[PDB]
This record gives sequence, C-alpha cells and structure tokens, in this order.
Amino acid sequence: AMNNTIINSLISIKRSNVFAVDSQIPTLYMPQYISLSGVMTNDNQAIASFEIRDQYITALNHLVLSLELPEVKGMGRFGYVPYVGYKCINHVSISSCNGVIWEIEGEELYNNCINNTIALKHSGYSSELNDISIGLTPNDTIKEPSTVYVYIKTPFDVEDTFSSLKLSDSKITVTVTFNPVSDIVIRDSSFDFETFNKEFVYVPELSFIGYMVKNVQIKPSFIEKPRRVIGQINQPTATVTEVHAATSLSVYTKPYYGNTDNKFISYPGYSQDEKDYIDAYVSRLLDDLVIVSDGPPTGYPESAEIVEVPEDGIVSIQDADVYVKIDNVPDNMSVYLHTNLLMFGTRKNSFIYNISKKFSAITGTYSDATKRTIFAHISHSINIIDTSIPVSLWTSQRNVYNGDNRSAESKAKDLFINDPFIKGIDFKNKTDIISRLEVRFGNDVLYSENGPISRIYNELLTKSNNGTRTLTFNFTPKIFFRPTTITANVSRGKDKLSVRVVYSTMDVNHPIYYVQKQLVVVCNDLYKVSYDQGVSITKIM
Amino acid sequence: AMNNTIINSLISIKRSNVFAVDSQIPTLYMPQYISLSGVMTNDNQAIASFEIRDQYITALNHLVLSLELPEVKGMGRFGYVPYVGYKCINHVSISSCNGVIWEIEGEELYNNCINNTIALKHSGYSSELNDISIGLTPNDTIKEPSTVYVYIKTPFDVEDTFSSLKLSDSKITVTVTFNPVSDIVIRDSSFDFETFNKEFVYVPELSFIGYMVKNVQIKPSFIEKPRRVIGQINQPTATVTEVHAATSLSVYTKPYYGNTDNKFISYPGYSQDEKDYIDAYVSRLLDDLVIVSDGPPTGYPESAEIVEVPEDGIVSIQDADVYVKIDNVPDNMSVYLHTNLLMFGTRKNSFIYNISKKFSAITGTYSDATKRTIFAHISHSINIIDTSIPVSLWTSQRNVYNGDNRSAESKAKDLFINDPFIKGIDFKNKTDIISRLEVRFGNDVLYSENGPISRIYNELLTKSNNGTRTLTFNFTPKIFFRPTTITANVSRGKDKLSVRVVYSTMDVNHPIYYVQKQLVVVCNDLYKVSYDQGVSITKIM
Amino acid sequence: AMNNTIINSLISIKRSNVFAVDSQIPTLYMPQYISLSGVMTNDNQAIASFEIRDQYITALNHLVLSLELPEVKGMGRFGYVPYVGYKCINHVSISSCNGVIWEIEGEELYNNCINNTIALKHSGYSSELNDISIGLTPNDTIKEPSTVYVYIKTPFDVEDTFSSLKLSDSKITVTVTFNPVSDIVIRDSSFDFETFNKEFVYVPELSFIGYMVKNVQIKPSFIEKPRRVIGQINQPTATVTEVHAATSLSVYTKPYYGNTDNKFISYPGYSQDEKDYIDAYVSRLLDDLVIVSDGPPTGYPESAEIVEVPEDGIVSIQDADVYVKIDNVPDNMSVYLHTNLLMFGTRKNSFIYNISKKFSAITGTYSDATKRTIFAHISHSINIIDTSIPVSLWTSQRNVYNGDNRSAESKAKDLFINDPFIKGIDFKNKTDIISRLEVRFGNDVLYSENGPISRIYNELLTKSNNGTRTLTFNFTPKIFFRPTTITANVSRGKDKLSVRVVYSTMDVNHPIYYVQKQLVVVCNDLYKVSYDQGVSITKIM
Repeated sequence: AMNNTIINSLISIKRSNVFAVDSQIPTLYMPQYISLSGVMTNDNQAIASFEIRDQYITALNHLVLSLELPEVKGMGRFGYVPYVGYKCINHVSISSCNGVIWEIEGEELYNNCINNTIALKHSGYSSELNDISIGLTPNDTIKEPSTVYVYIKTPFDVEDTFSSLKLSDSKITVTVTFNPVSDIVIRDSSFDFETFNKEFVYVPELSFIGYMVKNVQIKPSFIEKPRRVIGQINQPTATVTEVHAATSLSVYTKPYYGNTDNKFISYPGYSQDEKDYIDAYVSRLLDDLVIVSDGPPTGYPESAEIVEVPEDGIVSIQDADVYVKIDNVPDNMSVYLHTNLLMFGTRKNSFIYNISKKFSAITGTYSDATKRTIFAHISHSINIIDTSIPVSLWTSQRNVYNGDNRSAESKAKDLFINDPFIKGIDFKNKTDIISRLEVRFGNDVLYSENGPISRIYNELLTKSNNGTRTLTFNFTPKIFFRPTTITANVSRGKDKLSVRVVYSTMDVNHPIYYVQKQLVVVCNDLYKVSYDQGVSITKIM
Repeated sequence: AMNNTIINSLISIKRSNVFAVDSQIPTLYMPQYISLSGVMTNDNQAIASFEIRDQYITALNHLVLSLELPEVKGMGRFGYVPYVGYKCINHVSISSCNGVIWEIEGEELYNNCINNTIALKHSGYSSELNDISIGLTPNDTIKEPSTVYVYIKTPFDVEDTFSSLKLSDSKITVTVTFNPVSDIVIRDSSFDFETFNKEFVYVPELSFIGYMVKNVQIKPSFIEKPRRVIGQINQPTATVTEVHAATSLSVYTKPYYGNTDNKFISYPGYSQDEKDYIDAYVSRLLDDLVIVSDGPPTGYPESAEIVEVPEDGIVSIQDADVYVKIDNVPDNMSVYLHTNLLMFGTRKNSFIYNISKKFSAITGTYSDATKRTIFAHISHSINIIDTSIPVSLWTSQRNVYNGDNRSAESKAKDLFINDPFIKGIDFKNKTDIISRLEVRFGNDVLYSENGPISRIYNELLTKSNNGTRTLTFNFTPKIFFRPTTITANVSRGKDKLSVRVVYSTMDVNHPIYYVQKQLVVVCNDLYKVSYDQGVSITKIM
Repeated sequence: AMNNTIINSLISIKRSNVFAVDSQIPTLYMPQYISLSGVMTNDNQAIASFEIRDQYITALNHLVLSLELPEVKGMGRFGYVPYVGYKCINHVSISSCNGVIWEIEGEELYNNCINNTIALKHSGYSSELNDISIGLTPNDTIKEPSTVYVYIKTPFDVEDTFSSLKLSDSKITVTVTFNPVSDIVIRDSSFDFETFNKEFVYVPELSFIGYMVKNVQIKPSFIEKPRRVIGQINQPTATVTEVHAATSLSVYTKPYYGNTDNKFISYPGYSQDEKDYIDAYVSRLLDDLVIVSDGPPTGYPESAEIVEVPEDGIVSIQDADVYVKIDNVPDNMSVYLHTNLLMFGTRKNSFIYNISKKFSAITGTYSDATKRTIFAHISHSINIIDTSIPVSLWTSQRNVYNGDNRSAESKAKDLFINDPFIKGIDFKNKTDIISRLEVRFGNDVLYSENGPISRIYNELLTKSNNGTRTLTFNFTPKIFFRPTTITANVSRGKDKLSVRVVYSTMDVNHPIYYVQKQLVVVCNDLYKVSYDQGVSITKIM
C-alpha cells in the first residue's frame, strides 16, 4: 500500500542498476575439509610437522590445529591458562621446497587473533579448563581429557579463495613448535609437576580447507610477514634493521620474571575481569587480615604486628584507620587485625608500602560451625598492580622489612604462573608504563607521542579491545590493491626503524618498581609471492 | 604538521585513485515501510495469510512479523520460552501465482537468525517475559500484554536492493503457520493451562520494506531454499534424495520427549548460561537435600534414606563423603542429609546414579524467623545433563529403584517445557553425542570425521556461537556470483546425500541414556529465479 | 587428501577468476597521526578552536578529541556521567574559508557513535570514573586525574581514504563548544560544587590522520549534514522547514527537568543495566522501609505511618500485604514497617501512588555489631520509572499528601543529575511514550504508525541497541553512489517535514505524569562538496 505522497514524489539520465546484477559464473572448484596427522620430534622443544602433498589440492587456507589435552590426576591445585591452545604455540612456519613462505611467533599469532572471540573460545576458555581445581587423593581426577582447536590465522584468509595459498604442484610443510607445558599450567607446590611434565605429550592434528580447482589461473600476490625484535632487559630502546617496505609497526612491553620464582598470591581462574582479579586477591588476603581467636593469634612470624580491635571498631595504622565489625563473635574470643600483612620499604624511616593500609572497612559474620569468618562488605583500594606483584618481590633483598608476614597455610596456597603472553606489568595490561615514545627511520624522527593516541587509533581502526601502540602505514583495501608501505632510502641511510621509549616513573618503595621489563617491536614487512617453479616469496625493496 | 621524514619518504606509473570516486547515479526509487493485517484460519494449527498486491510496489525485502501477546491472569507459575516470537513459528511460505517462491521451517529460521542478537532481543527476550512468574489469586496478573517482533530473514536481504524480491506485477502471498501455544509456555501444574489454551489467539501483523522503482530493469537471479529431513527415532541414519545442486549440508540431533510427560525439575527463566541452569537445579535440590528438623524429617517416601549429620559434619554415602555445616541450628533440632534424593539403576547390585553423591560441601545458616536454611557455599559436580534429565526418566520402569524420593512440595514445583528448538540431549546443546559422522553422495564417501571439526569450521566461518556440523560447498561472494554447489551425476548414480552417524556411548545406569534422539539433516538446494509471467523458480539440475 | 568423490564431481564457459586478482597500484601516499593544541575562549561557554594549515596535508579523517580531567578533592559524593567525554561536547564545527563544511550537535554525535563500544569505552566508561566516590576530609582525593578520548565520527570516515576530507590548500578550522561541567558531574549537596565549577577547566587536544598525497586527483562528492529541531514544551508537534533532499528522518523525545531541582534518589554509577538502576533504588529505599528499633522509630515526619510488624510477619497496607522477616532481632527491639515512605495523590480519596505497596516480601538479618539490617531476598515490583522520578515531583504542589516521608539522613543522600543526553522519561529510554506517529511532507501524509515498527527497523538495519523511530530513504551503498533522498516539489508545496505524535496516556496519580517532554526531530540533508577555490558545500535542491 504505497501512499500518494510516495507515488507522486518520483514524478533521461544514465542510471546504474541497483536492483539487479548479472551473476558471474566463477571458476569451477570444490572445497573439502582435510585433516592430517603430524610427526613429532624433540631446547628439546616438541615440534609437529605436517606434509601437504596432493596433486588435486590446488589451493588452501584456514589452518586449524587441534590438541588433545590428557586427563590430569593426583593431588594439589591445577588449572590451565585461558586460551591454552594459543598459549601452547611457540612458533608456526609454512614452507615449500623454495624456503619459508610464511611464519609467525606464537605471541604475535595470539595478538592477531585476540579480536576473534569465537577463535579464543575454541582455543580452550571455560570453567572446566581454567578453574583452579583441587585433587585430594593420588587418584583424584583434576581435569578430564578435552580437545581444543587453535585457528592459525594467516594472510591467506582475508579474501577467502582470492587470497588462498596456491600449491603450484609443490609440497607444502607446516611446522608447529610448542612451548613447554609449564607455560600453560597454573599449579601450587603440592601438585606433582615433575611427574606431570615427564609424562605430558602434545598430540596435534592439522586441518585446513582445500580447494580442487579446474583450470586455475594463478597471478602473483602480496603478503605481509610479521617480524619481532625484543630489546635487552630494562633498556628503553630496540631497533629493527633491514626495513625496506613495512606496512605497520607495533610497540609494547613485556614483564620479565626470570629474577623471581614465578609465584603469585592469587589468580582468578576462568573469571578474567579486573574486578575478578582484585576479588580473588582480596579473598586470599582476608583469611589472614582479620582473625577471630581465643587469645593472641599464633602461627605468624615474629615481625607480624597483630592488634586487637577496640570496642569502637577502629584500628589506626599510622595515618590510616581500619573499621572492623564482625558479628557473632564468641565470648571467649576477640577480633584481631593484622596491621602489616605485606610490607615493603627501602629505608628504615621512609615511606612504607603496607597492604594492610589499603583496607578501610571490613565487615562479616563469624561462623561457629566452620570456625571461620564469612566476610561481607569490604571497602578497600586494592588495584590490579597489587594482584600482579610477584611473591619474590616482597621478600627481596632490597626490602629492609621482612615482607611477607602471612601464615604458612596462606603461603602454601601461592600459585606458579608462567603465562607467556603477559603484556605490561600487570595481568590485564592496564597500567601504561610508557610515558613517551619516539620512532626514528634512519636518523630522522618519524613519529613522537606522549599519551597513547597511537594505541587509541589502533583500537578504533581495528575494532579491538586489546590494542597496542601501532603506527599503520597502509589504509588501502587488502588483496585488491598493493599495500601501502613506508619505503627505505638506502642512499639517505633510511633503512632501519629505531624505537626509544621513556618509562613511567614509579615509587622506589613500591614493589612493582622492580619488575623487569623488555621492549617488543613488531614490524610487518611486505613480500611478493610468485608461482614459478613452485611457491616463492621475495622481500620487496 | 607533516614531518620532514614523511615529506621526504615519497621522493610515471598508472595508479588507481584511492582518494576519489565518481558517484554513480542509482536507479530512481523510494522506499516505504508497509504494514498489513492477515486473515487467520485454523492439526488445527493457526495460519496467518497476508496478501501483497500493489502495482506501485516494485520490490520488497525485510519481512518482520509482530505478535501481540495477551495478558495472562490466574494462579500458578508461568513464563515464556526465550525468543518466544521465533519459537511460535512452525512454518513460513512466500508464494505467487506460479507457486511457492521460498519457504522455511521455524527451527531453520531460528537457526539462521541465531547469530543476530538484535533480532533475538526483538523476538521477546527479557525478564518480564521469560521469568517464571507466580499468580496467587484467580485475578492476579501473571504477565502484562506485550508485542514481540520476529525478523523473518530471507535470501532477499543479503545485498539490500540488489537481492530484493521483485514483484513482476504478480500477487505475493505470505503464509505463517504457528506452533501450538503449549510449545512457547513454561508452566507448573497449578496453572490453568486448559483455559489459557482455549482462550489464546495469535494476533499477527506483517511488515516489510517496499520499493517503488521508476523504470526497473529486472534480471534473473539465484536463490537457496533450505530443505529438512528428520530421521526415525533413535536411528543413526537419514537420507536426502533428489540432490542436484546443493550449496551446503547441515547435520544435528534433536531429543524426542514423546515418551515422557515433558516435566523437568527446574528452569532458569531469563538467565540462560550453563551456570544459570545448574544454579537453578541446585537451588531446587537443596531444599530437600539438607533438612533442619525436630526429629527425623517427615513427608518423604519410605524409600528415602535420611541420615543425621554427625558432629564432625561428614556423612559418608558409600565411597562419597558429604560435608554439611549449618549455623544457628536450634537446640531442639538436628541436621539431616537426604542420601538418595534421586537415584537410578538397572540392576540391584550394579552401579547406581545417585544425585546425593554429587555434593561434597554444603554450608549455610538456619533462619529461625523463616524456618528454613539459607545456603551459602556449595561444592558440587552437577552438570547440565542432570538439569536436562526429564522427571519421567527417574521413575521409569527400567529403574530398579523408586527413583524420586523428593517431597510432595518439591514435586509440585516441576515445570512443563515443550520448547520446540532444543538441540542435542541438554538445554544448551553442550554434550556432543555424535562420535563419528560419514556423509555419502551416491555410493561414494564424500566426507568423514570423528571430532566436530566441521562444527568448528562452521562457527569460524559464520562467526556464530551455536554452529552445527556443516559441510559448506560455496565460498564465492553472494549475489554477484552464481553460488558454488556440489552437482549430481545421475549417470553415475550420485544424486542423494546419505548421512550416517555413530552416537556416543553412555552409561546404562545414567538416566540420560534413555532420552530418545532424532537425526536432522538440512540441505540447501540452489534455485533460479525468473521474472517472465510473474515470479517463478526452477530447481537447478 | 582429496576424495575420489571430490575429484570426480568436477568431471567451455567464460568464468570469472575467483582465485586470483591483479593488484592495482594505488595513489602514492603516506599517513601520519597529527596532534594539535587549541585556543580556548569563553552563555560564556568554553570553546576550543584548532587550526589545520599545512601544504603537505592533502586529506584527513578520524578526528579524536582528548580531554584531561583534573584531580577532584574535598568531601562529599562525586562521580562522572558514563561516556563523560561525549557528554561534554555541546557542538562541533568544521569549516574553511568558504564557510561551514560540516557540523553536528553533541547529542547527535553521541547518537551516531552509540553503536561503537570501543569509542564509548575510550570516552570514559569505568568504575574509577563513574562510581560515586566519597570524600571524608577537605584533602581526600575523590578522583585521580585521567584522560579520555572522544572519537568525533564524521562522514569522512566511512570509506577510509575514499571519503576523506580534501584540503584544497585551504585552512581548516575545527571548533568544539563544551557543555558546562554541571552536565557531566553527579554529586550530592555536601560536595563543594561552586568551588569545583569555578576552578574547572576543559583542556582539549585534537588529533586526526593526515595524508600526504603525491599527485592527488580530487573529484566532487556528497555529504550529509544532520539538522535538529526541538519542539516546544509538552507540544506533540515539530516541523522541519526547507527540506529539499533528505536521506533520513529521526524522531524521539527528551525529558525536560527545568521545573525541578534535578535531584534524584539514587543512581547506579558504573553499572548501567535496568536491573542495576532498580537495585540501587531499592537499596536506598530499604534503609528507611524496614526499621529495627527500641520503641517507635524517631526522626521521621509527622505524616509518616510506621507500623510494628506482627508475629506472623504480614503488614497489610490497604489491599497490599507486605511480608517482613528479620533474623537476630534483639529482645528489647521490634521490627517496624514504613507504610507510606513515598506517596503521591491528586485527590484526598482517589487512587494513591504509594511506593511501600510495591514490596511484597522483605527478609534479612539484623547486625548487633553494626546496628543495621543486612537484607537478603527482596520481592518487589519496582520499575525503572520509579527510579527515574525526580525528587521534586513527590513534593509537588499538586500532591495532596506530604510526599516524601524519608529521614533526613536519606534525604541528604540524593544526587544531582544533569545528564544532557537523556531520552524518553526514564534513564534507560525503555518506556515508549509515543503511541502514534504521523509524518507529513507538505500537506500529504508520508508515513503513519502506531507501534514502534520504525524503531524496530532502525535497530535491525543499523545493528544498534539504542535506535529511535527513523524513516530511512537511502538504501544505496555509501560514497560510491549518490545517496537516495526524498525530494521536494516546491510547485506542489512539498518542502517541509511536519511531525505529529500522540503521547501515551498516564495515570494522573502517577508522579511521572508531570515530567515535561520535548519532541526532537532530526533531518539529514544532502550536500554536494566541491573543491574549486578551496572547499565548498552547497545544499542540493
């Protein structure tokens, strides 16, 4: 029922038809899902190799790696890192008889896939995998066997068949190097990690979409291979040499925990919000913070200053006042507040970082049935950095105090965490430790910034939530155009990308000041793909 | 402020202009939102017919069906299934004078729209609709009147005006067949469903975007019509005949509850996470699991083994130990543990499935004001399958035990659930009951897999979270190319798609072993659309 | 490993190659992120001006505005509105020597960006910014300094370099007008807003992506400039004159709070779900609703009817029964129910809106340590409208009752909220106050609807969750085609868009009946962009 207004509004010119189109008949082809088994060899890293050789496979894309995780038994606490499938991959390489066609580091693969929620979920992200489970007997099953699937995104996936890797009758080999299983496991000290590690085995299977094409017409294309460079420990510089045609440049920082035992007080498991991290940390602290006891509590170091709560409920810790109210406290028992649970300082009369001063209100109810306090509303100022401080840093040699005044029961619940893709200096990469960034191409300054406007642009343009500081040089559509690059001038000397940052200033009495940092620079170089005598790539100069 | 580096980096060749384009003048047209009322007729299913006849409507797409849900009154418990608007649709057909142009089943329509969160939300997904409400008097209003909107996605929507259905001066009729209202309602036994069902009436209105086009130039196009085949009860096979040009093939399993009363213990209402299902189930179980009583609890079957909790809090149920601690228990009362609340077994001395053994720690506080236990931390191993077991299966004839030892008050809270789009054998389609899948085209094997790598690929390629095992044959862009299909060879005999699965093995002492299953195969056939003497389609061969 | 079925299925015709493409070499260019500082001037609104003048910048797009929010100190309660960065912008204008090239209102900018979660998050959406913080001393830091980033989406962003604004050697000026800081702040009366407002200063920096293009070839393009018209207070009409080529028309309603003090009882801060709003409101009400007291509670107006709860727990308020059970009540104390906490009525014996009657079950436990009630399960019927009623409306002159019988402590916790982008008559724009909508073009009726099917279509087509009633006239692809518009017929008189709504009927005894409403109509006009003697636009007629 069109209105008279509508039928009279339209009341000559060459007009493009937007209500019809001629359907082009495409190249004749037939796709097939193909699964292959690999040969494992053993740095002694595990390495899986897959050989693709079939005259009827003309092209392929969409590599998926499946992994069988085994049943885990015994006692102790044990979970998997989130996205375990991606955290397992150290390196991936695709190569033909002519050499390497494409390759990537596992962290860069994860960074490229981090905006793909479906892929992250298939990589193994669930409560059954990522909760920290407990075994009570040597026969208790901590984790049941399960299979995860890792989508190995390549440049060959962007335009479906248009960008797919053509096999010009050559053999194609895919090689997957794995990280050691310690990287993907979160465990306490009571778990028999030596036995688990001696018995653990990666079991991979490779899948891809193959294309049988009739009368294929191959043309040369353009591919981008990421290349990574890691700076020295705590140095504010890193240089990428032999840069002749780069499409983009990425910069970020990784913490280095090699000077520690890799032990942390808490970990939220499947829950991965900042609030979840903080809630897990606070839950671990409260068991030692407020104590209901018949007499002064026992089982703490001599350095512990445990103080009885007065009738008004306020315990003053220097300038800080902590409000403590516990219901149903027995008559033969008092309420005590640990006033220096964790403390750090560099001089005997300077500023002290004291975790007890971060709490302002603690309320809960005591349970006579379970002999413990069930906490309710907690008012505190604990941030993600406190949850990210390694346990070794509290008891460092630079600390003029004891450091860790927790009970032995609390110290036995600390977890080993060797997650290989941690960015920044906290688990969420929230704190921005870069205050200034300068990028040089040759001797001349290419780009400078103070605030993270390059990260803001990276996130806006890629529609990601976990972006980094990225200089993007290509804004042209993929595949159909040759990508735009910054191009070297060897005569002028402009053929390397030097990066210099200024790190943010931290308090020398904050434990986080001593986490070691490395600067990571990623450069995407442009390559040309040719299909004469097999598959070949050349670096564009 | 361009840097000298930038202005000297660019320091001939035919270059495509990527900073400008000539704006093509499109076909002259004017869109209008048009709403129509239908004629209802009454298998006795309701059927709504809408006639589109207007010489000035040249094309249309984007069908939306609105439905007025009436005010629900009375007593009992009552909610709507999530996405009630889509759950209401049994069948949709679009046809002209020449015959059916396009049609789909309601479940396939839901499957095609499941990745559209906006559409699912408009279909009716809110707490006011999907919470299980309670009426206390015969005049209490359980649900207020509300309107839902169902987006009926067709092939005519993919490329906006390019793919829109052209009305070549013909009459177009849309016919909507509805499911019976029992399918979309979740109620207990105290709700007067007979009266509600006698008085309920579907009230639909149809909307679409029409296009008045001046001097339209129509061309023939290609359309895909899904076709479904349902296998026999508990058979591992299903065949699709007359397959001459298919773009894709989908496979999944549906549970068949016809051998039951369709009653379930719990349902989470608006909350639809797996954890929400499990929490609702546990909340229903705890009211009978742990009892605070003055003397041995009364009101349970003679088969119930209710045991007093010792002072240490551990009750051993065969090999399983349950820890029970309840605060504030009165002095004249004890704490009791129901040790066989639900139990299933096939032999008198074999394995027993016992829901009481799935709990390891139960803590809470008794309330003297409300005479009930408020539970706190619960440690258990309840999975989604337990929440999906029908109540009839516990009391089956094959069970050598009583089965359901709950109280009458608990049994009166069970809910009828007839949701028509359930997949798998649980409400979340999480358990994978297919262990092996083989697809044959003619006599030859087209595809085999063990793990669900085809489902992994379906989800990756369609960016969905609720994918199925799907063989996709078309990777060419829609509309602008003729779609790629697997093509029949009638000379060779290759003209049907046979499907055979191997179902996963289950424990004969698990109640879920006896849920009946059907195999569903969906085949998308390619059709050609022509515009001579009205609108016509032909099957491509 | 291709199957024999696959290799025999494919066993002439001009076929388009879908496995290769010739890579076109694009225009030579180099992008750069450029940041500028502005000149501030002071309706006395702050205004930031940025001058872009550089012969080597050929084109630009992707404007980002950063803002430094200062440290907030003192006592009282203080937070920022969600998306503070967007809420700060009153107006944005881009202009060259020829005049205004493009401009938009801040509310329309927010509406265009509301589907961009990344952009909304960068605008300032976090607990640290949006929680309502408390200062206790005149030196307590309520908020730490932080920087937000506002993505100013323009038409120049849709097709990357294709749609970018060309600077034809002209100077380009960007002007940002800011809202007063009262609009972006949520505070109580104890916060020193006069001092904060005297000292607050907007500190903006502008960024954009510039393009140095070698041998650019510029062509004329088409741009759409939104234009807004606001109807008179409580009038159901609004007209847009001089409409000669419009691509779309939007309609919605804004509440007008100028007849109030802009004070509300509660606000959920960072949590922005409807349930969060309702939970914050209920949490504020419960502290006065149920009172544990030694004797009749004191500190309430003489109009307050506070009633002791009987032993059965049921207090009847006219036809409504409230169930109140509180555990651990001391022996020298009773439980009391405030039965007319908030009440509104227009006649002394007609219907009364009473907030106490909206509660059906209240349970909790009294705390002897903190002298307050910790509530548990609450059964109520509080909706978002109750949470959106302004405090002034309860104590209106039309109310024949007192209105607000809360304690002084509760009244001191009310918050000032001047959020400038509120739609509808509640904070979530959930209630639909438009029952019928008629759009006229000239004298003839262009479109009519009752239900919000135009909003349903707006949301479906734009993939948004916060759509409005929108008539869309353009369904052609952006940039590459000249947009489709409704076109004026000045001879016939069709050159204005008149809008008339019928507002929904409300109860004259509901306080929400008296919130004043304005009708907002937005019309997107089509303009042509030319590049002779700088940058110029002309209105298409």
